[PDB]
Amino acid sequence: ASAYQRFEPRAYLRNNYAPPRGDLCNPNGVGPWKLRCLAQTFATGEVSGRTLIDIGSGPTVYQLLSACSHFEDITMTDFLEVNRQELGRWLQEEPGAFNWSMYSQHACLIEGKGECWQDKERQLRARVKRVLPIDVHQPQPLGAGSPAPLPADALVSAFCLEAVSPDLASFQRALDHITTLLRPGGHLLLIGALEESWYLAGEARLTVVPVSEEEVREALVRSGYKVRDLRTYIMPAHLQTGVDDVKGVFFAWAQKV
Amino acid sequence: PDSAPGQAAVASAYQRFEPRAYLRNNYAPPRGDLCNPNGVGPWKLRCLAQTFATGEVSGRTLIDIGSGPTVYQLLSACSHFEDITMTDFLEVNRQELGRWLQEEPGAFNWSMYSQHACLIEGKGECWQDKERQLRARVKRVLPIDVHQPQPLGAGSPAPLPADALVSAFCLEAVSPDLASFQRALDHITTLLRPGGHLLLIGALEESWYLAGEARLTVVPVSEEEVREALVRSGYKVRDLRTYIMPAHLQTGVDDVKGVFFAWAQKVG
Ligand SMILES: Nc1ncnc2c1ncn2[C@@H]1O[C@H](CSCC[C@H](N)C(=O)O)[C@@H](O)[C@H]1O
Ligand SMILES: Nc1ncnc2c1ncn2[C@@H]1O[C@H](CSCC[C@H](N)C(=O)O)[C@@H](O)[C@H]1O
Repeated sequence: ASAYQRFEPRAYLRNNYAPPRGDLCNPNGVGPWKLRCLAQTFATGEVSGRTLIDIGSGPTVYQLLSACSHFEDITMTDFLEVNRQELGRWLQEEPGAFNWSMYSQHACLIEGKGECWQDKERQLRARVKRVLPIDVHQPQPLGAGSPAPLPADALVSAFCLEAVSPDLASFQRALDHITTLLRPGGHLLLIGALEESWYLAGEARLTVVPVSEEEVREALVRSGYKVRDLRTYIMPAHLQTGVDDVKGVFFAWAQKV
Repeated sequence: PDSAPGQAAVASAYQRFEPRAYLRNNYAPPRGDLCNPNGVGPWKLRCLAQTFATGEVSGRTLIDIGSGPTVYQLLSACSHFEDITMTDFLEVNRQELGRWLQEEPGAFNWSMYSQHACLIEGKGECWQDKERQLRARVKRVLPIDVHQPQPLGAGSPAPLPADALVSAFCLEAVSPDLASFQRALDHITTLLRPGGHLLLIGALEESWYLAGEARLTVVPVSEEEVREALVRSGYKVRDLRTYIMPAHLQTGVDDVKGVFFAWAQKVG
């Protein structure tokens, strides 16, 4: 796991959220797809409550753009301090922060409530109350005396679990671990790569467990989830850019029984 | 009785018009604040988008009358016309457009407007595609004087007659009085084909505005005077709506009391 110690936030953002993967203009791309799954799910009105926790946020905030308008108390997390630092730079409008505005705009476009992207960001920054350390390999991922209001009404996690797990079983356990933070009847929005085995973050090469959609489905089940929705996006050739070997992306809406 | 003097005053005044100050005064916040849907900015765009959304205003050629240094007035139009002529009396304004067309950084930044237009047209178009289409479709930027019987001049490049006209805050801003306004309206109407459409936006009951040093005179007009002039020019008025300028948007840059938007279709 020491690999994550060389993990470079800026190179990750560059490899994953700048063009071409970051070009949101084309509806057929992966960016628009991720935002679409997130927006559609919240527009249902069925994922609701007061507190939400984002698992393995890394240096990215897009995974909460549609979420922030349904949850007044949001908790962001990551294993790496550099990532938490990088998040602070955006939440605080500090210098050299990452530019997420194309995403705020597209979330506003997709949601179709006529909202200006600045209001969207304003609300997100306002509702993220804390950025906490987290280790999903631990039975209590957040630790013992966490400031985060537990249990959460809902969880989000994107491209974390499969990316921090050596194999299927470790993936399963981590899902078990985060699930304990989720209140019964609560909701989980799980996003991640399909059949991926490595990706690069500057000097770091990270190992990934290659999971399939049926494997994701079954794990959610064995964790005590009812799968409300599971969709797949197949990675087009032009977005296979040498920064990894992800074949596709899955999105899961699941509900703790 | 004799139009030259007033027209002469007008041209004289506009020699001091400062495009950057005008852009700031009218299209930068608070008026450029597109987040507040009760604001004048969102209303202008909404009037435009909804009209084009009917599918009822289309064709090949469009001419924008008195563009000045602004492009927001063409954001919803540009998907409906493949040939767009832009126009202004002042070279400096035309130079400003030229700067946006070349996509220079020195240019006024209209992307908030492009975004918002994309937002309310509701087709999920990204703003960079919106802008790229506008840039591609503007075929020319021409000098114009609406007080001339032939506003574009003799033997213009413009494809005439156009299928549609846009004109925003021009006529009233350059007409000393109502009869001048009416005449200007008559003049631009010759550039439009019968059965074609005019989208007219303008200030209501405005007598002055600032554009840097220049303090320019506007004929104050009412909604009914606008309607009558349209009828007098040979249009059917399809739509005429009004926006009242909220106090918080009255900022000492002018004395506009409200804004009007007219959708009118030339008879023939
Ligand atoms: N043992 C662990 N427990 C929880 N998160 C971990 C972890 N080891 C690494 N991580 C974090 O897992 C993330 C994988 S990539 C970041 C994903 C981000 N949410 C996005 O959607 O793009 C990195 O931020 C990494 O630092
Ligand atoms: N005699 C004339 N004929 C046509 N346009 C004129 C004119 N005299 C001045 N103008 C232009 O009328 C404009 C008024 S300002 C409105 C500009 C822009 N359409 C907007 O929507 O903000 C200025 O650009 C001015 O240069």
